[PDB]
Amino acid sequence: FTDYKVADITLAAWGRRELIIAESEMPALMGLRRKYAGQQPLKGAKILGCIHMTIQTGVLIETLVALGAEVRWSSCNIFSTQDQAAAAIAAAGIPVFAWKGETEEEYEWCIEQTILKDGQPWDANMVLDDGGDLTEILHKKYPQMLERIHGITEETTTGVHRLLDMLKNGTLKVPAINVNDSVTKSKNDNKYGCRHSLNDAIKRGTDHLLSGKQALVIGYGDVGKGSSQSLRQEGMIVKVAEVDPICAMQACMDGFEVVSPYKNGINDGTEASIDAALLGKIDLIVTTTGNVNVCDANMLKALKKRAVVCNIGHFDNEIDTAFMRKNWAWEEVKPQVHKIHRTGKDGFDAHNDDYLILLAEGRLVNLGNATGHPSRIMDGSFANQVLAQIHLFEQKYADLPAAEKAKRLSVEVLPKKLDEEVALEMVKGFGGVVTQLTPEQAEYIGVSVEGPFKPDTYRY
Amino acid sequence: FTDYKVADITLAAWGRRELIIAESEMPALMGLRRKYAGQQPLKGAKILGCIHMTIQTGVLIETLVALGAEVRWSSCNIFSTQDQAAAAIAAAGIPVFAWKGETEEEYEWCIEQTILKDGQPWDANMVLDDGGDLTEILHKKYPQMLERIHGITEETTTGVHRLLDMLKNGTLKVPAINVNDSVTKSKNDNKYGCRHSLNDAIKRGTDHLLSGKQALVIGYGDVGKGSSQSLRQEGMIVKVAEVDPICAMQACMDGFEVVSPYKNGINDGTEASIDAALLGKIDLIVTTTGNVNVCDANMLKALKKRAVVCNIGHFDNEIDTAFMRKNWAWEEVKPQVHKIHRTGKDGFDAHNDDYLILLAEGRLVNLGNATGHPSRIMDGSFANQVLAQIHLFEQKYADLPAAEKAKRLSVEVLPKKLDEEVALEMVKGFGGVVTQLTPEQAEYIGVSVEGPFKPDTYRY
Amino acid sequence: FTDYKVADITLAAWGRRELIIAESEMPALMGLRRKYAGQQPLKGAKILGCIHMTIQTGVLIETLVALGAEVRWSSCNIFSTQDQAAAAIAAAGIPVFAWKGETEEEYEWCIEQTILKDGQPWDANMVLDDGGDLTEILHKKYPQMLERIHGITEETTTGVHRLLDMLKNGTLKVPAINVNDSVTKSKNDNKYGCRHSLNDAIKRGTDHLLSGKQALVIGYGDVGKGSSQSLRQEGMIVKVAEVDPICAMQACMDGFEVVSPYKNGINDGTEASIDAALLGKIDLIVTTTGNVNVCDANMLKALKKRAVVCNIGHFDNEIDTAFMRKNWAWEEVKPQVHKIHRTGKDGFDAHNDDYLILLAEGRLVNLGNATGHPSRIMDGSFANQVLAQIHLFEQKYADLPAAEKAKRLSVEVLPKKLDEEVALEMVKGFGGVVTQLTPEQAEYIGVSVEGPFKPDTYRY
Amino acid sequence: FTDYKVADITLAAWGRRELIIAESEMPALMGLRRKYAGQQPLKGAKILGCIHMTIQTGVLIETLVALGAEVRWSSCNIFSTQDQAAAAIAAAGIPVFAWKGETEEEYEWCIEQTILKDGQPWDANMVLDDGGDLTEILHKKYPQMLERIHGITEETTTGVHRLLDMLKNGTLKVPAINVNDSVTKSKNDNKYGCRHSLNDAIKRGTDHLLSGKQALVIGYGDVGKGSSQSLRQEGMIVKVAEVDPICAMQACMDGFEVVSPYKNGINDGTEASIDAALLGKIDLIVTTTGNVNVCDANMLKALKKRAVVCNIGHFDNEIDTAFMRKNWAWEEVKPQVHKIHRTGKDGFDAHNDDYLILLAEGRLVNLGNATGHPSRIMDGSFANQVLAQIHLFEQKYADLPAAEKAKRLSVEVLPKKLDEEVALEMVKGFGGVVTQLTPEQAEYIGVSVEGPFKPDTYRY
Ligand SMILES: NC(=O)c1ccc[n+]([C@@H]2O[C@H](COP(=O)([O-])OP(=O)(O)OC[C@H]3O[C@@H](n4cnc5c(N)ncnc54)[C@H](O)[C@@H]3O)[C@@H](O)[C@H]2O)c1
Ligand SMILES: NC(=O)c1ccc[n+]([C@@H]2O[C@H](COP(=O)([O-])OP(=O)(O)OC[C@H]3O[C@@H](n4cnc5c(N)ncnc54)[C@H](O)[C@@H]3O)[C@@H](O)[C@H]2O)c1
Ligand SMILES: NC(=O)c1ccc[n+]([C@@H]2O[C@H](COP(=O)([O-])OP(=O)(O)OC[C@H]3O[C@@H](n4cnc5c(N)ncnc54)[C@H](O)[C@@H]3O)[C@@H](O)[C@H]2O)c1
Ligand SMILES: NC(=O)c1ccc[n+]([C@@H]2O[C@H](COP(=O)([O-])OP(=O)(O)OC[C@H]3O[C@@H](n4cnc5c(N)ncnc54)[C@H](O)[C@@H]3O)[C@@H](O)[C@H]2O)c1
Ligand SMILES: Nc1ncnc2c1ncn2[C@@H]1O[C@H](CO)[C@@H](O)[C@H]1O
Ligand SMILES: [K+]
Ligand SMILES: [K+]
Ligand SMILES: [K+]
Ligand SMILES: [K+]
Repeated sequence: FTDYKVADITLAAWGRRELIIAESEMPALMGLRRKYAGQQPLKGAKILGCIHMTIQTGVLIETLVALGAEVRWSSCNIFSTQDQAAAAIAAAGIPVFAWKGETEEEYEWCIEQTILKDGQPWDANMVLDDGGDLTEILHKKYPQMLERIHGITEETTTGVHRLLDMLKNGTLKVPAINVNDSVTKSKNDNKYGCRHSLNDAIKRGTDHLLSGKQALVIGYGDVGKGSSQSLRQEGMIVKVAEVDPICAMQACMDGFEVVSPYKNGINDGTEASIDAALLGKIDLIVTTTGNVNVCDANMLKALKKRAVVCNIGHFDNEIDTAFMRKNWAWEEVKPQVHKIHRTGKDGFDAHNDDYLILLAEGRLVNLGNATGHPSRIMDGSFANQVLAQIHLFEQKYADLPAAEKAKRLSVEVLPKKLDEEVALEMVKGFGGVVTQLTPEQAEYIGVSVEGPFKPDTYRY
Repeated sequence: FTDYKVADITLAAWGRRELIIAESEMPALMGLRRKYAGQQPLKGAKILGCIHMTIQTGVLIETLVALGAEVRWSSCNIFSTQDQAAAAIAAAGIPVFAWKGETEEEYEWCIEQTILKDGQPWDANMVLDDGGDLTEILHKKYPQMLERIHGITEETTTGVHRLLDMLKNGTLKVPAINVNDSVTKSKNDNKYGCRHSLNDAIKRGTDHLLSGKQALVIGYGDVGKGSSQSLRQEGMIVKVAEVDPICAMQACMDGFEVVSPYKNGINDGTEASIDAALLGKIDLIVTTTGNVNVCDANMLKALKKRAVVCNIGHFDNEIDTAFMRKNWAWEEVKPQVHKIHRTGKDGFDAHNDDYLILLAEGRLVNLGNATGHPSRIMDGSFANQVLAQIHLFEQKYADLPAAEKAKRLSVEVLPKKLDEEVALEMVKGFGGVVTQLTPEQAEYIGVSVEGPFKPDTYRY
Repeated sequence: FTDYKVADITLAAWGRRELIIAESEMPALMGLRRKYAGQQPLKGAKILGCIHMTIQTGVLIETLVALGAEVRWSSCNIFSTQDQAAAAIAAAGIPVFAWKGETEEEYEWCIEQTILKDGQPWDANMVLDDGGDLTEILHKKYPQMLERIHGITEETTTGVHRLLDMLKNGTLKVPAINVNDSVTKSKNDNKYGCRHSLNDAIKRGTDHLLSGKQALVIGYGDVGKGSSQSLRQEGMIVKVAEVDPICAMQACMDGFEVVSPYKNGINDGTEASIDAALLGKIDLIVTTTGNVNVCDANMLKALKKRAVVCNIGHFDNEIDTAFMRKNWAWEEVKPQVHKIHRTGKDGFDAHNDDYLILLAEGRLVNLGNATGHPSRIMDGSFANQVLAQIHLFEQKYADLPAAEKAKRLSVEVLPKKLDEEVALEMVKGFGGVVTQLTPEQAEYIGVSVEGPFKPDTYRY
Repeated sequence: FTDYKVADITLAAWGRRELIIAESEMPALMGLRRKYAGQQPLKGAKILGCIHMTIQTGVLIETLVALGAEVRWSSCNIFSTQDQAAAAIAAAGIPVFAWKGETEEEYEWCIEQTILKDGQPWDANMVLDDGGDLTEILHKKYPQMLERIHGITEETTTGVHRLLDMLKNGTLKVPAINVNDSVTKSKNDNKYGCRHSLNDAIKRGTDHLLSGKQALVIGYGDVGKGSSQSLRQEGMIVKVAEVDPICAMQACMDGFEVVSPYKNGINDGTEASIDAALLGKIDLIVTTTGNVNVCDANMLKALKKRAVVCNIGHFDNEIDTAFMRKNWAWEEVKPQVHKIHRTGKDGFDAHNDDYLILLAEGRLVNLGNATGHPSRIMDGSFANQVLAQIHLFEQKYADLPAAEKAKRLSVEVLPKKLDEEVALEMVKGFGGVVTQLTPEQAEYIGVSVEGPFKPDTYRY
């Protein structure tokens, strides 16, 4: 077996030890493996996967394989691979093209190695994506391959936005499931995973005390809520920026001061518009938005000396790293930790006081400087991914006639009953005990004893 | 002016001082007062109101009056009235029938004084309700009055369930707005209001240290989330019960142990099914469900000696108080605090060790033993109520032809843009500054610079 | 029985109900009652007591009486009495001169009624004091009575400072025990009691949401630590001022921003020295210092409109209330809540926006606007008070010859073994289980299996 | 230069980058460097140092060198060295014998390389020690070298106990400073350092979600307080064991359940004495005691399957690792992470469910699996170490006559004024501003405007 590319195949035994521990932390996902093993619901499935090649993704891959799938795998970020996970999957005879510290060229080459087998399009029929890079490449460069693909299961908020844009423009060629918007994904992974992994990544990259220090979190969606808690629980003094007044109201009620980097919130492109007093007091800035240039050049110029800058949103463009690359000298501390010298770019003084510390070159910090979300949280996301793969593979959209395709070409979420069954396995993994409604109580609140327990309008 | 009934009209000046303070804590609601004063959008409105007669409800009433409405008011709970608020509203010439410590008979007589003026149905044309008692009485006993009513605005989760039941059975006679499911209501009032007011009510009723003690919260919806935080932030060791595995998963991730009062979560009706060891360690139980008999007789028999029992869901039936009234002696400590002697009901021993403390006789504890939610939280709920009253009054359903009525007979929520505008006034009240998107950024995430910023599917 | 003065003797049954509940919350103090009942160690003791006449003080009084003492009692603050507690003690035939809302003249008259019986010095032989007012009056006005007094047991940090000043000046006439510096007092009452009771008092006085709002706590000793936590756990954004850099370092490490009301911390008596930007953002200021004028006139002029001002240190002088009384109009909201109108003092405009809210006229806010510390916390302080009364009464200093007096004239703390026995009863009251050292382990760390477990230098 | 032994000298540039960052996080220590550089107070000092060879210890070493000292250095733990810190110090021409993952034999050889230069006792005259191993070796094996040594500065609680034992037995040969009991050490490092570094080490070793899981912390001294907070802030359900009822009372008031591993707290030596139900629910145990066998064989047999076991007290003996090595198979996951298979010791099944995870082989987990405490915390400890080295070196005990020695042979702490000056530089490093007392205020509380601000009896 040679159909792979990883950093070091000799890490496979370490990877396999970690996979065995992870299996014990992922009861929803291992429950699906155990339930659906007999039935082989993914027999015949040929899955192109593009998602962070971590130990958790390993347990997802081997679940899909155990249910009958074949896969070809790549990471959706240049720094998110755990090399021992990539090695364990390669050593199991699974095609994977992933290492930590890819270049942009190696990243694209790795996605192309999943799409192509022996130099020709693989007989793919399913797509599992995180952030939409693989989905975009298939639509733009391999439209013939999409004729035989039954669906896309999309992990993250940014990738779902890209799918919905394609659906509105009539360019989406196969149906998708929005896995992000299961409650056991969005209100589990996006929030609690960032609570666990943001402070973890800053401590591994810098070993900085956080207690006592001033943080600014840009955004207060699911990731900004979990990020703000990651920092506040360590004793940081956390300020929150938002454009959405409903998310800002939650931040105030959660005990955060809501501030804007710009005077009166107005970003009119000038240095004069920067709240220099506020940014001059900030020791850490974290972007959580999925948006573009929310930590801009003028903010970076105004930050306190030796402030840490990082991004936990899907793509680097949240921070104006291109400005920093043009203007300022980069001194590498160790991989995924750079001192950015604001003195200029004509080399640097090792003793200069005027620098920022950038983590993961502005790429997803939790995965770049630590290991991303823990197994027990990713259990929820990846149980949903498996149920979504089963649903779209069983629906066989590619085999429908043209007029039947038209009725099914949609971006859909999984039913609440499945979201509840995932949650129940998660709860039992903590040793939680869920109460069973009496018939009197089920009748009183108007639900089945078996659920679903809430209307689809319920926000949790 | 004599068209009122309150405890003590001489409390009116104290009530008016508190209303003036509350106005300064309710910028969304006082913003609507200022915006809509010129236009008099509620000129001709005749509103039957049934909601806790607090200082916050006072500011809501005088906002509706300032926009042109006439009202007739009662409380929706026997113990929720603040007698100084009732007095200040009566002293202003507004018809209100409310006092703290009504009997069930006085509670019904107070609703009937709103419905009847000078012994004849009032010419009502709008309904503002909290929990659905007024709505039920109009549908069952005054169907002719609903012919002239343009709509119902319903405050709370339990009242919305009752409206939806009426809509499914085709017994609902007028359209309604679900005010509960604005984000600036459900994920503000229901959660953060209970965070503020639950520990406040237990302290006023008992003056018990909570730190170090064991609590069981039954439910982890919006109210159980806020209630569990109210107790945990004071240092209680909080356990959470749930029937909904998604809410139970959130409890686990929020750092609570999830337990059932029943062995393996199965209530078989018998004493054998009670987890006696768990209930024997609990010092406080709080029901938050909107359901029936979630703290049942067998649980009450098993609780630790001198445990506190209370309910913060809409109706008393959450706790089996009827069992306690049939079997056990009630020793009143002071109003809304009773020792329930488990020795029997043939008088009591003042020195008996074997009792429970019941707050507010099992009625809403935050309103019964304290003052409910604070003005700055109720600002959001009541800004929504005013917007909902304007919308249904302007729509004039009662004046539509039969065939036009059929298209409008619905239970609806307010548009997200209004929810956003309420939240923005709340944020500015904290001194928060919301960032304005650049045109580049608005285009990047596919929203207007003005909002709405989220899809209607977004759960916050 | 007529040898008392209280607000309303008809509250005695309510007071007695609360005392019976408090006994169940005070196991250390009720354990002493049970242990020492046979021995009557305080037979012959005649105790002048001056400490807040709360339900908790009631349980202390009746413990001293049960161990054989007679007492004459007054409160050490004009607003700290709970009238039902004072009534229950009077109705038990115990001399008490206390009500909530005394004037300064009534406060002094009440202490004088304890000192004098039937117009002549009582045959006092022991003193229990909180803050040193009674101790000062005996030294200055009744030196003959001190000839027959065996000791003083002093509750609080401010009173201990006054005793040590008298000891250094050679004016202290009888030995004292510093009850404040038991760990089961200072690191229990001073810290955790203020955590419980500060947010309790602000919510009863104002019903203000605290979440989201800016607080400034002046001080970070035991009371400032508990106060800062009281506010931070509700979601306040808390800033801390300190003069002691070691306490300030703890505040930084506990996740607070450390600020000064004065530019660069320099209080040079000018308006120019005030950090107007900082004070203009503060919604609540709490003084915790035991010092003088730490919230001064220039700070009060600079505070944000409608800010709440309160003191939880022993005496009112922490806030410059005398400035406010000279310059500004006081509008009473309700007892112990005043709007202070910064427009001037020639009456007030009920609708003026430019006011501060002062709680308890600047007197101890927890006791003034709520009920002070909870029974289960005061258990520790008052178990120490009883052990200190036993120790100094048994030592019989008044009966020593002049030369034996000289060797015993000291301010001492209770032994660590007694502090540990109090703590153990407190722990068992939570249902805590303390591990017993093996002989091997006791030998390894160099302690007895029975304790004491720490050297006297240990800070906990 | 060859007078060193490290893992990899090529890590020196990475070490030096991290030392330059650490200097910016250690203002008290770099303030002393700047203040005392002119004076060279340690000119002629020859310091044997034995303390964890981290980046923080690097900044301490180069401060001592900058003040004029020569040093010979080793780590006080086999797994605590950061090999880049060791390399940077060796590359600077400083003798250091340290690497991560020493054997017990290499650990002793490294201490011996400090004591011996070119095969003969070095002309040492000062000792800096953490835990007392170096101190014991000098007293037992190199008594002649102690004739020329002026003093010992001891970092940690366990080492101070060993010094005091030597002083009581009259075997201590040179005076010592207890650096541990500065407030800016004991109530900074021991508590907040463990808050930072315990959850950091468990995450790096296991990547386990902690939220939702059950922890037992054995001990609630400074380390158990910080450890319990490390776990609780991540959402663990934390139970605390203690032998000291005062520390147990603080645990209860801090909102922890206090439990014993043994029924009624009595370890009878037998399996029957184990609370099997409690230990069967624990997912993580952390020892923090400085004591022996506080997580014993019977507890290890009773723990829940797949529980994590770790120690953050000075020495491995807290956990019965000798029992585990005799009975059970050790499967190495990666360095400092072992699965301990409770099936027996005759090899292991890679898929066995019945194991415990042991971190750092039961040695200090924060240093063994992460990087120990952060620079900004160790700033305080190591500013004290430098002040202590200056004081004992200037006192020149070895040069005193026999009779002068007898008056100085003591274990002392640093003066409070120095503890204050360290804390003030720490506070200014957070951007904190300490208020200056007015003369009025200084007189009122009886202190100098310059401090000290507290009596030596004050516990903070
Ligand atoms: N690193 C991880 O492990 C991880 C986990 C899940 C999601 N993600 C990614 O994180 C991003 C956020 O995901 P989410 O689920 O929180 O999305 P979301 O839509 O819930 O939250 C994004 C928030 O950013 C706010 N925002 C937008 N522009 C802003 C601006 N200029 N200033 C301030 N706030 C602004 C929005 O109003 C919104 O509330 C996405 O790119 C998503 O794919 C990463
Ligand atoms: N006191 C107040 O001020 C206040 C404020 C808002 C709402 N309410 C009332 O509180 C109640 C709850 O409102 P909500 O918004 O939280 O509703 P919700 O539907 O969000 O939450 C109720 C929760 O109870 C759970 N539950 C139902 N039966 C249960 C059982 N037997 N055991 C355990 N859990 C069970 C459900 O699964 C659900 O998650 C309603 O009656 C509502 O009208 C009171
Ligand atoms: N209300 C209550 O129930 C209660 C409880 C216990 C104690 N007390 C009283 O509270 C006060 C404080 O007691 P404590 O035990 O916390 O004393 P403490 O000595 O532990 O703390 C007082 C703190 O105030 C600081 N301080 C002094 N002047 C200051 C200034 N100008 N600005 C900022 N900080 C300043 C000191 O440095 C010190 O750390 C005393 O008067 C005590 O008697 C009241
Ligand atoms: N890992 C680190 O970075 C670090 C930092 C500082 C100190 N330390 C070490 O940690 C240890 C503890 O230091 P400390 O400052 O907390 O000491 P401490 O004396 O403050 O606390 C130890 C606690 O253990 C308790 N205890 C003793 N035997 C027990 C038993 N059988 N069960 C339960 N509790 C028991 C004691 O009552 C005491 O309160 C020492 O060995 C010290 O040298 C480690
Ligand atoms: N202070 C208050 N004033 C009026 N209504 C309140 C108050 N506190 C809570 N409520 C309302 O009580 C309703 C339940 O009957 C909740 O939906 C909440 O909106
Ligand atoms: K991970
Ligand atoms: K209220
Ligand atoms: K009290
Ligand atoms: K470190």
